[PDB]
Amino acid sequence: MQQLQNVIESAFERRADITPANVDTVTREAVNQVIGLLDSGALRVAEKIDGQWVTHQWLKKAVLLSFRINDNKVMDGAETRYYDKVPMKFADYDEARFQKEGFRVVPPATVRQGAFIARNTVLMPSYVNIGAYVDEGTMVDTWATVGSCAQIGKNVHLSGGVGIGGVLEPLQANPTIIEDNCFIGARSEVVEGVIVEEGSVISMGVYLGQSTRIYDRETGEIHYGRVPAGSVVVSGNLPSKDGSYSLYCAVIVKKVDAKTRGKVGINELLRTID
Amino acid sequence: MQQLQNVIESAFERRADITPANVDTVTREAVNQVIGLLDSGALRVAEKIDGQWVTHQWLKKAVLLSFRINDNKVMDGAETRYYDKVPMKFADYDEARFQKEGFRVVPPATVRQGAFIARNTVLMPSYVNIGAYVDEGTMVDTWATVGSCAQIGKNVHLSGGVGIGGVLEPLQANPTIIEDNCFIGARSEVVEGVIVEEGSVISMGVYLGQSTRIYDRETGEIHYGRVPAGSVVVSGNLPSKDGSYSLYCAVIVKKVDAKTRGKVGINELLRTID
Amino acid sequence: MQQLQNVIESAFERRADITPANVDTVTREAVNQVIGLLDSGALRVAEKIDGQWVTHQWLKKAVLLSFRINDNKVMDGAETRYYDKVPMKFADYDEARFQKEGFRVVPPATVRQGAFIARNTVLMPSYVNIGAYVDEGTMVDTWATVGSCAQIGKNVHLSGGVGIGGVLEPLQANPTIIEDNCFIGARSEVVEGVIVEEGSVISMGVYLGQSTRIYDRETGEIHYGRVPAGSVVVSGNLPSKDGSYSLYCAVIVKKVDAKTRGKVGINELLRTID
Ligand SMILES: CC(C)(COP(=O)(O)OP(=O)(O)OC[C@H]1O[C@@H](n2cnc3c(N)ncnc32)[C@H](O)[C@@H]1OP(=O)(O)O)[C@@H](O)C(=O)NCCC(=O)NCCSC(=O)CCC(=O)O
Ligand SMILES: CC(C)(COP(=O)(O)OP(=O)(O)OC[C@H]1O[C@@H](n2cnc3c(N)ncnc32)[C@H](O)[C@@H]1OP(=O)(O)O)[C@@H](O)C(=O)NCCC(=O)NCCSC(=O)CCC(=O)O
Ligand SMILES: CC(C)(COP(=O)(O)OP(=O)(O)OC[C@H]1O[C@@H](n2cnc3c(N)ncnc32)[C@H](O)[C@@H]1OP(=O)(O)O)[C@@H](O)C(=O)NCCC(=O)NCCSC(=O)CCC(=O)O
Ligand SMILES: O=C(O)CCCCCC(=O)O
Ligand SMILES: O=C(O)CCCCCC(=O)O
Ligand SMILES: O=C(O)CCCCCC(=O)O
Repeated sequence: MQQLQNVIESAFERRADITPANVDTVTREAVNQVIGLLDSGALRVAEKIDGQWVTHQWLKKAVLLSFRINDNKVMDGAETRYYDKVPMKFADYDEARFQKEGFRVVPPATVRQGAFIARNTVLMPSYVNIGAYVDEGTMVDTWATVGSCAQIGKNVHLSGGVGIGGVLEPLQANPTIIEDNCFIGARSEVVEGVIVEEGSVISMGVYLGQSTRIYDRETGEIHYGRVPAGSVVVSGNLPSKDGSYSLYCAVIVKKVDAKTRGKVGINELLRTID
Repeated sequence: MQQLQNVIESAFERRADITPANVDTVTREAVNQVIGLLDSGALRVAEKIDGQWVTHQWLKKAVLLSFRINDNKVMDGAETRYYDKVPMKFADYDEARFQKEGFRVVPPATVRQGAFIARNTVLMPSYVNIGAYVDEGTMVDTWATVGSCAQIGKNVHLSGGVGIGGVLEPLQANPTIIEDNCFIGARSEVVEGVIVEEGSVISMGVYLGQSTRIYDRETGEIHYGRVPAGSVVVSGNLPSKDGSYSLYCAVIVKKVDAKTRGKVGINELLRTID
Repeated sequence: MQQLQNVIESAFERRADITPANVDTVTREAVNQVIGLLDSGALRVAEKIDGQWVTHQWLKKAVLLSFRINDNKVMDGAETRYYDKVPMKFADYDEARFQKEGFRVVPPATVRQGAFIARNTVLMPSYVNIGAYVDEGTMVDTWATVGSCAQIGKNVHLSGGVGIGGVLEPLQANPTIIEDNCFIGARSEVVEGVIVEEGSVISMGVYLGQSTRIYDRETGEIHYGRVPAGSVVVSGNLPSKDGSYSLYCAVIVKKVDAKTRGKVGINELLRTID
């Protein structure tokens, strides 16, 4: 949308000099518009096109700028109080709205405005940061975190204590992406624009960043940055040349199967009743 | 209790066809009764009998059915709002009740109805899911999670970020059980009906599921599914046949002792003052 | 401050016999004063002097005693309720105060009274326990935990799901300390009075306690209890004498550099706008 994209990459340029006071209602209204698009899935930080994921860097820019253009305001907690600049997504909703939007929100699950939550999802108590996208049928288990701009596919299981890297701090080039039908094991972490291809299964306590060797015991091939579709990954270590010690790595132990499928399936009864 | 057990395994059968509208007050009232029993420790998903743990599969069924029989309702958060079908355990309590019930609840700790919290326990901010049982003197540290139906013994220390596997999603046969006097290290995960025998000490960052080899460097014996009473467990790796790489495992490095005891003890001063 | 220090080590002595009812307003008022000092950074559990960190054991004592001298009171959550004895730090604040105090508090971030939060910090939803100190420019990412009495330096990045060991349960001699300009990777844990020297980078899923070997592949030197300033640490394993298995350890793979710096930097735009 040029009418927005234009006013946005304009200000980004002066990012360090804009402030909640010296900013022009022009740029203010836009960033506000661009944020509202993201909040509704109408727009999205990243997308797959021609079998390639592509980042809309300028939408990341709008997210960054929301922080320069808005001011902190006190939020009345019950027993305590908050002071921040990003509104609560679900604060205006009524039952009607929740009813039509079709996902479930378990307290005290929390979502920031500018994040997209699809139909038939379940948010156990967790966190969804600004500009992120969570597709249909997905579950975000307890204490899990969907980082700023992260892309979550359909029917994905993010187990408890799972973290999906953002792009705000530390600043990142690309968002983290989990393709459809992936299962992420408890307390695992996926960061730095790593891509998990669809139908993959990451075990518990597995940590993947750009420096993580993803080793295929079968091929002897070592990957970096992505998990080939349909893989089952678990933690391991590779040894030093002198065999003096070993360092962490992610090992692809096999391709997903019936046995694997029996342990990682989604529970439809937990989903929205039509 | 046949009068309940009967009406329950009846509906479970038609699980996918019951809904918050087409359900008969008969089945509704029961599931509601069976849930209230669990909420009070009067009933419990699993129990030890003749030195064996036994699952009451039909009580798991009632838990599953609570999700088909009830409807989501909006929950008024302070700064935000929720939409879910399982009530907050502590929402009706007054000081009187808390006073007699004898445990401590640190905000923003959250418990679902149908979960049993014993006397003299301490809940740092954490999560206790439906149908779970937490015995006396136990502490659940910050961001820890007690999964649906999990069984937690007396005087147990679940450190920060510790996760205890549930049985809802992914669907499990047996609950996860931690026997009395066990200490679980920070950020560790115990899932898939694995049993931790009493007085055991699991270090930090240890992950145990049914596929996890629990290795005894002493005996050379490898366990699966349970931690022998009085063990001290830490993370390790076992090597491949060709020595080309190594995979994660849980190593039993020793039996608990004075040295160990000095690091994992409970702090009575933190407990309820009589 | 002798006038306080005196009345404090007096009662600590009778710790198990004091109670919220049999305690003298003298000792009550003090502990209350000593707690208020800590809440304001005026006092602090530990400090560096002559290039050595030193614990004020008697201030730890006051923290312990706050638990014997105060009584639990019900806290009104919105949808639920709490029962605890330590007040919410930010419950009395108004915008004016937040404005002058200069940090940001993202809901549902929670801080206990008696904890020091510096200027220009950012608390994503997380936990800061009593008696802890968080210095300037620091960020505490989502679901992170700053344990009781822990010391956090300036410009530190505690990533998501990171845990910093406390001293309450299990009872500890010294607090955990993170020096200035340190970066802690996602889901990592630092406990038992271990010290991380300034400008160090700990990767993801790294767990450090007193029994953790911190191995320097370069020197062959093994550390215990501290991370030498400017180190980059990642998980690994060291092998058994018979090569029968391997056990977890923290490996110092290199000294921090430009490459490293590009991945772990702070985002000023996220900080307080002057
Ligand atoms: C990845 C799987 C599913 C294992 O795959 P499968 O069962 O299909 O395979 P398998 O035949 O058992 O394993 C094949 C090879 O992989 C190895 N292997 C598999 N999983 C392993 C693991 N976790 N650790 C070590 N090795 C593992 C086997 O040893 C074997 O060795 P060889 O091939 O050499 O012989 C499991 O380990 C896993 O990650 N489960 C996830 C559990 C989880 O995180 N649940 C969410 C809980 S959280 C929740 O529900 C609520 C509570 C909470 O919030 O915490
Ligand atoms: C398991 C223990 C207690 C260690 O047992 P001990 O101290 O009795 O034994 P030890 O003599 O030191 O160790 C015996 C053998 O086990 C090995 N060993 C022991 N612990 C190890 C560990 N974590 N990593 C690697 N190896 C370890 C030793 O190297 C040694 O090797 P050899 O036998 O071959 O010579 C410790 O490692 C541990 O797990 N501590 C838990 C800390 C924790 O999680 N605290 C909660 C923080 S959470 C909190 O309080 C609030 C903050 C928050 O919420 O995060
Ligand atoms: C430590 C670093 C920064 C890596 O250091 P560098 O990039 O400078 O070094 P490098 O050249 O890539 O690595 C040098 C040596 O260290 C090894 N190495 C480095 N990092 C490693 C890792 N994580 N695992 C295994 N090995 C690793 C290399 O293999 C290499 O081997 P050789 O030397 O032998 O060749 C990275 O691994 C890391 O920890 N990143 C942190 C990401 C993170 O936690 N972000 C926060 C996400 S949380 C968030 O933002 C919101 C979402 C949420 O809340 O979860
Ligand atoms: O400052 C904020 O409000 C957001 C910080 C997010 C830190 C992790 C991320 O990059 O998502
Ligand atoms: O749908 C819910 O409300 C509960 C899901 C729980 C997921 C983990 C478990 O099996 O405990
Ligand atoms: O009882 C409490 O309120 C605090 C317990 C803290 C447990 C972990 C720590 O030592 O910080």
